[PDB]
Amino acid sequence: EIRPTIGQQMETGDQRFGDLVFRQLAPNVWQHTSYLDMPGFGAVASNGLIVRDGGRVLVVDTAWTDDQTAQILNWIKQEINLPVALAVVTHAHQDKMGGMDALHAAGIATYANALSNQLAPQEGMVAAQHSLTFAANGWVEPATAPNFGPLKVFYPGPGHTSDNITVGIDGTDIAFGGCLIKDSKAKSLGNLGDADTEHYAASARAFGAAFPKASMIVMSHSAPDSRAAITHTARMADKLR
Ligand SMILES: Cc1onc(-c2ccccc2)c1C(=O)N[C@H](C(=O)O)[C@@H]1N[C@@H](C(=O)O)C(C)(C)S1
Ligand SMILES: [Zn+2]
Ligand SMILES: [Zn+2]
Repeated sequence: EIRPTIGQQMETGDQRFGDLVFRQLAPNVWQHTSYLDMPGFGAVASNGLIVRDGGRVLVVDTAWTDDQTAQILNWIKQEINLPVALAVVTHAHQDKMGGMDALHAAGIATYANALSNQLAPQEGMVAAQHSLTFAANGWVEPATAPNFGPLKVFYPGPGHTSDNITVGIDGTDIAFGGCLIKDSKAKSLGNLGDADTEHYAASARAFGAAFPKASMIVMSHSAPDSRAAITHTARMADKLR
């Protein structure tokens, strides 16, 4: 088993599949986890989501690489055997967007914040094929998110990056904070190299307010947590200003 240097460990409830780990969170929601082996440091886990919506599946975030992302698609084919309608990626960094080419080879429509698509080439990423735009209060413009089923996309403001977005899963008590939110026991806010240290706290809190009844908070580098992950992230971010 994979014991990452950074990221949650495997526990009861986890399925190893290839180089990845999958965990069912709800009857129709699974967390995908993939690992980047960094030289001299060991594996860094990154999480995203798989959502069944009737006869189709929706994905939030790629794995770190194209091969890992193809493995996600193979797990979905094995375990669910329904087509992937679209994927939403939550900002233009490798943990979230490093597998875009596997999605595109598979014929899956991809969506990202317009700003993530504008940044991606500068980051050595491939842009998603469609751009999401957002209102002044952070809610996605619904015409840019056609047929998203239960995915409710919200741009909370700059934080981990200027383009980070978040996704609520309607019909469940789950919301996904991506790299913006760290868990309730975290000692750090992770990589702040692209962060907006003035606005981070307010953006973390805005994500909480967008999904006020979400009780299970999913994030990129820890196991799903309570709402304390939001409040503790904001308290850590208050110290950056
Ligand atoms: C590693 C890693 O190695 N190379 C890239 C990369 C490639 C192209 C563009 C940008 C980065 C990368 C990456 O994606 N790093 C992310 C980042 O910087 O935010 C990861 N999220 C952090 C967080 O959530 O705090 C983290 C400390 C877990 S690291
Ligand atoms: Zn990032
Ligand atoms: Zn990250």
